[PDB]
Amino acid sequence: RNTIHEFKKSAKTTLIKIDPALKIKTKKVNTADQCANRCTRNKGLPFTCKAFVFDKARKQCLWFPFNSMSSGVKKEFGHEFDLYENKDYIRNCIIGKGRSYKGTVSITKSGIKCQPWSSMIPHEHSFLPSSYRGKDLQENYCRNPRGEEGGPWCFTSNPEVRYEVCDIPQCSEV
Amino acid sequence: RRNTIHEFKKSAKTTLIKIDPALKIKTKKVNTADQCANRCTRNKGLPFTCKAFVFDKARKQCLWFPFNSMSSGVKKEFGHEFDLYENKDYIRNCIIGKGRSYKGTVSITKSGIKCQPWSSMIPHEHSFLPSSYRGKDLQENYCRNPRGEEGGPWCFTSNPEVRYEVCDIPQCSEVE
Repeated sequence: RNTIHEFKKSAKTTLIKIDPALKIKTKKVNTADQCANRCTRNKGLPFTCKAFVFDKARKQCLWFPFNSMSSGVKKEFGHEFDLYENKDYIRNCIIGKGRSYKGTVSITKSGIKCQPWSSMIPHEHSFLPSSYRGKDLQENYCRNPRGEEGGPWCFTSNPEVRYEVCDIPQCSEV
Repeated sequence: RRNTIHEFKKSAKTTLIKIDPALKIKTKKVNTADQCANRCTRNKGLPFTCKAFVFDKARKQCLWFPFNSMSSGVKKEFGHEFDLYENKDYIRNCIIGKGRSYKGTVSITKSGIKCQPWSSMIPHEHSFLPSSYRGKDLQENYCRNPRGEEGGPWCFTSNPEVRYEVCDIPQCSEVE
């Protein structure tokens, strides 16, 4: 029963533990799925498994008690790496205008699937990841790169509808 | 067509009734609740963001919704033939204050110990019966803070040696 799908994947990335206080359980393994379930089930791990980098080359897992947003770590490239962040630890509600939203919702308020940011079709635009470094304009996730009034949005996969806001809840709704 | 049903928090014998006559809904006769789930996760052919769905077992019908139990203008109701499945991307996964209202599904203590089900007395015997904390959602082995104590969500651990331990659930300030 694999669970990688409940992980937000960042291809060719990895985190750096430059603070020796939080650990990093490392282990030899065959597939990334194996890293997934061990993190999801939190088995043999002395902490809350929040993220995991699977080293494609040396074929092993790096179970982390933190993720790319933890105050202390840093993320870098490597074609041989794949980062997986447990979604329970990626905030799923927005605060304010959602400029910091790094969730994975990729459907607009009307239910239309979002167009990938790196794509110019069906809608040509200038919100390239390259122009909005730090904004995580990855995949087709709803984002608010310019932090505008309106909240997270995305260009839609429907040719007739250029963009639409997404239906992401404010954290302050009780 | 992978079964997406596990990415939903299930509340058995529960359905949602919309108090706001304007909330959208879409239904359809299917065969299994797995069908409701896959369609809800893919958001295929639904005119809103699918945040939850109810499977009517008596009619074998999916009721897809753009709201969940925590939405305003909606009410929970008991029902033998209904099961409620809530999409986890819409159940707040951080806590405001002490976490009294936390309804997420984290079931692991901050030390990595799997929680003990609330309705179980093994390994730890306790007086936290769900029935006496209605509205508290003491279901499964989810980390909860029924009495709203400082220190936030906690659970009885399945470690016979550790009676209970708090959970590692981030503040939405932003735990830092």
